[PDB]
Order: sequence, then C-alpha cells, then structure tokens
Amino acid sequence: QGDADLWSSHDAMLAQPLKDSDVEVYNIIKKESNRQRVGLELIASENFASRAVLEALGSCLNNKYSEGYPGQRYYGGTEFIDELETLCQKRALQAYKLDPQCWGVNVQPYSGSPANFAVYTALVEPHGRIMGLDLPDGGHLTHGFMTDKKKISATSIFFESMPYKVNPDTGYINYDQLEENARLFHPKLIIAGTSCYSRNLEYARLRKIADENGAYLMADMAHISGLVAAGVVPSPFEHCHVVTTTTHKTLRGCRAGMIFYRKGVKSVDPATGKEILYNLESLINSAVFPGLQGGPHNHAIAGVAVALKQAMTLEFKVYQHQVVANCRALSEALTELGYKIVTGGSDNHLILVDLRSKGTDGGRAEKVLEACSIACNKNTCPGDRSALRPSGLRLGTPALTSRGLLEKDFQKVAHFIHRGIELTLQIQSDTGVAATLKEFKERLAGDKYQAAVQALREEVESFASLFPLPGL
Amino acid sequence: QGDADLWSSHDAMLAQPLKDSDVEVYNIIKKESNRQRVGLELIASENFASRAVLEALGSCLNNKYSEGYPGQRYYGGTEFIDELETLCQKRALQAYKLDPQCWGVNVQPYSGSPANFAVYTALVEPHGRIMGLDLPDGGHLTHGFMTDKKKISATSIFFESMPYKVNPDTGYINYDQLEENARLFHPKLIIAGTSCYSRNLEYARLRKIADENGAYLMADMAHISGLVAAGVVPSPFEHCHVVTTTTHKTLRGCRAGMIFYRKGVKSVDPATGKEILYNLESLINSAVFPGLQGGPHNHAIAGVAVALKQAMTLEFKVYQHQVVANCRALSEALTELGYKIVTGGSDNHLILVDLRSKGTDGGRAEKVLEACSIACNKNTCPGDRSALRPSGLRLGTPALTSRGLLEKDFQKVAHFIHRGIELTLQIQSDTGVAATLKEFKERLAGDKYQAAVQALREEVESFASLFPLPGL
Repeated sequence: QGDADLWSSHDAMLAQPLKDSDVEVYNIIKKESNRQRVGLELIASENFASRAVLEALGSCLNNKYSEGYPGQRYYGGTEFIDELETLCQKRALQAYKLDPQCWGVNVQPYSGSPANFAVYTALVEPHGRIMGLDLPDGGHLTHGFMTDKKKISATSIFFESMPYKVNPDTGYINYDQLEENARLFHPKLIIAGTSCYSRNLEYARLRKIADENGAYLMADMAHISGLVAAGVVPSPFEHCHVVTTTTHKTLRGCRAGMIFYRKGVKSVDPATGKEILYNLESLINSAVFPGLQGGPHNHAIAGVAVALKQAMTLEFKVYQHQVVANCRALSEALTELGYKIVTGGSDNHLILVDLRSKGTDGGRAEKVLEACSIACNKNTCPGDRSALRPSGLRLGTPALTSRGLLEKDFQKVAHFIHRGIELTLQIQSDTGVAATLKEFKERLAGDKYQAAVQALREEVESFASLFPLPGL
Repeated sequence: QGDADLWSSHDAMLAQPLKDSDVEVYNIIKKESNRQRVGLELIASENFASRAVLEALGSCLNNKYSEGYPGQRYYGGTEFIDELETLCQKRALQAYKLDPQCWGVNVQPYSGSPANFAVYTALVEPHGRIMGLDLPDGGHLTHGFMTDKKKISATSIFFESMPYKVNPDTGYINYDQLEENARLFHPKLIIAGTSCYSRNLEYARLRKIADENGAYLMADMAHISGLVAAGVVPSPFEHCHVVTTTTHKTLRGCRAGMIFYRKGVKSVDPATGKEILYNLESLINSAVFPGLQGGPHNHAIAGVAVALKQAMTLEFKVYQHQVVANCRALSEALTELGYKIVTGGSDNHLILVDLRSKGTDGGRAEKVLEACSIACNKNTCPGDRSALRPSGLRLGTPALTSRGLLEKDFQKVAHFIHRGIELTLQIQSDTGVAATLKEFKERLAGDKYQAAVQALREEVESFASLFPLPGL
C-alpha cells in the first residue's frame, strides 16, 4: 500500500537501465549485435541504421497518442508531435526533390506492408483488381499472391490480384504480355516495384499500360528507395500516381513506411472545360487513419525523419553510388567465375545468381553459406520448376556497403561466396545423386563438413571484423 | 573511394550521435519530453514506458529481417531473434498465467489495430459478420464503425459489422440487446473490449451469446491489459477464444500488439467421441504472416518483452492496484462535487464524466483544460443527442499513476479539473446562448482569458513538475 519503499522500488524500476532490468534481453541484443558484426551481409533487404535513427526510436515519443494528422488531431498536446510529423513529411518530399503542390506524403505507415495495404484500401477498394510481378519472378507478397489452393497474401485475400511475369529467357519483365493481359483483366491498379530484380523498371511503359486501362500506377520503391533518392537509378516519381516505400532497406532508416501521392489537376474535362483534381490525398490519408491504423508510432516517425535528413547528405549520395558500384563488381566477379547472373547483371543494389550454372540450388547454398557466416537468401530464377528447389541466390550490397566495403572488397566477397558454393557442391555429391534437402542439412551437420565450414567461417568472420558496424 | 575522406565521413555519420547529427529532431524530442513532464496526463490510453523498454526500442534489433516464425523462418541467421521471439511469447503466457498447452500467443503485430485486423482476417474472412460495442457507446474503430453514408473503419470496410449498444439509462452495456440482435445478424465473431467503459465485461454472458450463435468471442483487452495481468480485474482469458491487446497503455510497454489464442480441444465430438482441435494457431499465424505483415519489428518485440518482465514484478501488481485506487479517488471526488459519472463510477482505470451535470460539453472542456496543461480527451456519453456535441470527458489514471501519484494527489487533480470546468463555463456564457466551438476557441485565445488560463496552467505545471517522468 503506502510502503513508500515499494512505491520508490516502483519509481526505481521505471528508471533502471536495460542492462540491469531484464538482463536476458540485454544479452540477446548484444549477442545479435555481435552476430551482425562478424557476418558478411548479402541479404539485399538488410542495412544498418545510423546511431541517430536508433537514438530517436528510444525517445519518449513512444508515449504520445497522436491519432489523426498534424492540424487535424483527435488528441491534445501534439504541438511537438506535429512539428515532428510535419518536419518528416517536408524532409521526405525534399529528399525526393518533389514539388509540394504536386506531391503529398503520408509518413504514418507502421511498416512497408501496411503502407501498400493502405494504398490498395484507398484506391482499389475491396475485390478491386491489382497486377504485380508474380512472386517467383521477383514480386513481393504485398503485391498479390494466390495459388490454385488458397488466397495467400492479404492483398490477394481482400483484392483480386493477378501476376505479370518476367520473360524466363531475357530475365526481364515481359511488359508486352502485361499489356495484353491488363486489357483482359482490367486492373484498377498496377504495381511498379520488385523484391528481387536486377534492372530498372520501364515506368514510362508501365504508365502507358496503366493509362490505357484506366488504372493507377503505384510504384513500390522499397528496395531502391535510397538509390532513387541519390539519383543513381531512374525516379518512379516521374510517371507514377503513387509511390510507396519502406523507410529501411536502402533508405537506411528504422522500420516504417511512407506513401507518396499526386496532388493537383488529374485531367481537364473539355465537356466541362474545367479541371478534375487528384483526390488521392484524402483517400490515402483516410485509409491510413481512421481506416487501418491507430496511434502513430511517433518514435518511428522521428527515426524516419533522422534517416531522411541523412539521405540528403553528400555522404549518402556517394554511399548509393558505391552501393551500385559494389553490386556491379560482385556481378562481374561471379560472372567471370562462371556463375549465371539473371538478366546478365545489375543496374541496382542486387543480383540474382542462378546457381544452376554451378549445378546446385539456392535452397542448399543458402544454408551452407549461412553456416559460414555469409548471410544471403535463396530465390527462384525465371523458369524455376519447384519453389521448394529455388535455383537462385539473391545477393545485395546495401548492408555491407554501409559497413564501408568498396569494389575490391566485394570481389573478395564473391570469392568467399564461391568457396561456400564449392562446399555446397561437395555436400550435395555425398548427399547422393538426388538426396532431400533434409539429408543435405544432416550431412552439413556432418563432422567432415563442419570442419570445412569452421575454416571458411573463421576467415569470413575475421574479414567482416575489419569493417565497422554502424549505430551503437 | 575517389574521395576516401568523404567515405570516411560517411562512416562517421552513421555512428555520430543524434544530438550532433540532426539537432532539429533532438530538440523536438527534448521539447516533447518537457511537455510530458509539466503536464497532467489524464488521457486514458496514455502511459510512460520505462527506460528499459525505450532502451530496447533503440537497439540494432531494428536491422534483422526475420520473416516468419521461430523454426519456420524465411531468413537464415535468426538464431538470436528466435530466442527473443520465443522468450517474448514465453513471458507473455507467464504474465497472463495462461496454460501453454491451451494458449498460444503471436507477438508480431506492429500495433493494436494491426493485431485485431489480423484476428478478423484469420477467423472471420472477408464480409464475415462482426459485432462490437457501438463506437459512441465506448467501442473502438477497429471493432467496426460505419455510417449510413460511409464504411469508415477498415474493419467495417472489409468485414460486415453491426454494433451492440450501451443502455443509455444505466450506462452499462445492454447484454440483452446484444443477445437479440446477434440472433438476427448471426455474427461470426463478437468483440469483448472497450475504449471507454468504466465497468467489467460480462465475458461470462458474452460467451453464452457467442456460443449461442456459433461465434468466436474475441476480447480486446488493450485498455486493461495491465489491469488483467495484476488480476485487479476479472480476466477475459477465462471465457474468450482469442484475446488481443496493445503492449502500451496499462501494459506500459512500447507501441506494439499481441494476439493470444486458444490451443487444444475445441470439443469432444460426442458424434465420434474423439477430439475436435483448435486450429486458431495456424489461422492467426498465417494471417499475420505471410498474410498481412512483413518483417517483424524485432526492436519492438524486445521492448514488449522487457515490459512483460516488469509486468510480473510485485511493484507492477501494486501499481495496478494503485491505478484503480486513483481512479476511484478521482471518480468519488468529482461525484461528491456533483459531477455525473457514466455508470456511476469505475471498476478500472478510467471514468466517463458527463459534463452535462455542470451544463457544458467535452468539446469545449477538453480545449480549455488542454490550454491549462491538463490533458484529457473529449467523448460522447451514451445517448448524447449528436456526435457533433460530445457531453463527455474520458479520464484515466495510468499515466499519472506511473509518475507516482496516489489518492490524495488525484484529489488535487480533480480540483484542478474543476477550475478548468469553471473557466469552460465562463467562456461558454460569453460565447453566449449560441456560438460554434470555433468561436469558443477564439474567445479562449482572447486576451481576457489567456491571463486566467496562464494562472491555472502555471499552478498545474508546478504540481506536475514535482513528480518523476519515467524513461531516461
């Protein structure tokens, strides 16, 4: 009751450090930090957020309910939150060199997938038709996915999605098939965005297609957010009606998302001779809130702001150029070493390596390379048969580049990857002429292989150890 | 790189602190912290997170992609993430004293509204019927809300919702109306959860009603999560099939959400005599991922974990008892002063004050009180004429209680609130027999009153300034 002692014990609790309260978690965090430090990060969706950003996530901004938008709030005392949110929005539009009279932005999305879902809610409405790249061809779940057996992605549950595909030769999106199919399916909205594609998108062509079908062109630039900001790859802003993005990945911020949308005259009705105006702002705004979300995560919005500020520095622009340089280096190196690079190469931060040119699959390689502290993700290539046996490894440069790695370094990486593949091959051949993934993992745990793995792992960790790990 | 130095300054940026990189944000955070410190926070959905929690939010856990669940990943190298997620789940089931064979919990929801949407996705499926308390009667948007014009809440867009009402004469939920209407509408899922109700729910009765209609009984304990943890209030776990919650509010963690669900026997099939098992785990799990969400917010999950650990301390249990004590104190004081308290009082952390007993509305009062550094939120009382003129103020104790306030302190607060109300009335009468809430705000900003308001504000701030403000 009174037990002031306890009440203090209580006041005390709330103020005692992480280290001291719940050590278990403190350790976990530190163990993970160590893991990040000693490993070679080639997962294209990963990056390391700056200290500034992390510092903002840890703020008291966590505490404040700010339902609604700046200047239309449903709670009081949002004067500082409003500075923040407005600042964030302003910085975002700056970072992408967008005219405030032609663009607005909502910065409340909790993450990427929330952002996309919000746009579909605002513009497509239930059962509305969406087309995105088929998942095995480098699409993302949120861009739609269903099998004959189940509607899998929420996009494909609450909307009718159909995929457009990448030509299993060229390795490029087959915009022509898209065109024909779009005329049959009548999409309400077409997504211009990938999770695994080495090439820029023909936005201008996509927009032709969309306008032809009276659909919206929504770009998901999550993967190339940062690349576009630094102008190292074409901007989708120039042709799309709406652009969604993640604030992490190449934008190197905390996990959150953003929706950019067109403001101004959509078209003039010669029938009325007057201008019909983009309504996207109210729809999207209403979709996010009070449609889908509740309380904004202000501590996340702060982190995004911090990220955006960094995005407009010259160091950032350089970083992005380097990111793409590194990717090219890595691609060239593997290609020289005889590996097949889907599409031939890369215009961006990732490549898709068709391990079939070495006679193995990403399914296996992923797991081995993992055991050697080389983090990548498997990923099907055009013309893959079973997605239980993906042919490909998706490799990207953002994470390592943020560590400092340059072209020569990326070449050394390509070599470490190669050793990884050799090991994979060894295991597979003892695995027997068509062993299961199961038997493969068992043999990998096998004593003979564990020795080879430990070898490579050590070299890999020491190499990674030599570069810093942003954010502390 | 060409400009090594520039590259060196790049590495620098990523590691240099917030205070130094982006002072603008730094100030904003500090100004907000100050705002929180000097104000009296009585917004029922607010609380102050412990430093430990905020520390975890700040961590590099932000960086890791861990799509999927522990031992069903889509990424390699989730070994520590897996510890964390599993740890979190373990702690969640502990904190709620749930039988792990009959309950599971998913801890990935980005926030509360995401959690609920995920449950409806898993169990209700599109256009499925949901019943929740009508919003102006103390429901939440995510429990459905739709007007003769427009489906507002995403719940009400993608599912068919119809509300059950609070008896305007008693201020209680009208469980009978529920019963009758449920048999007309046939809900697939019935929500047991409020955003503004002073009383416990008959989970008991609701379960009869749900079972009667073959519906699921989903409790949204967002507001009372902490109360339930400390057992200061009857638990929904005992009757509901699923329980969703926010990890802030009374749980005093960071902003995120969680979904508890039943595992085990649904019912012996007397027809067969074997066991019909609960499939809730896979449904909910699949809904959250890969249905609705992408990358888990691991840094948020960490924060939640830390919170849950604190929830299991005796200091926490004390805090909760105090929270309810404080609410009673505040309620009793106002009631004594002649103010009308919806339902007569409170079993929990909040009261709904019908300012009609003092001849005014929450619309006005909220703004006055705001200007005096007393945060609450306006709110309709059951049977208010129109949503445009809310008669009510929702007041809660969690935030201030976490600061240290006890019963006597809460009484002083009730008195400060009263002065607020007096000022409200003064302005209103000069606002005259008519006049918009706009005109009221203008008169309030008027020189005359700004003097009085600055007086009250100063007193209020000095009182608040005397208590600590959790988080470092």
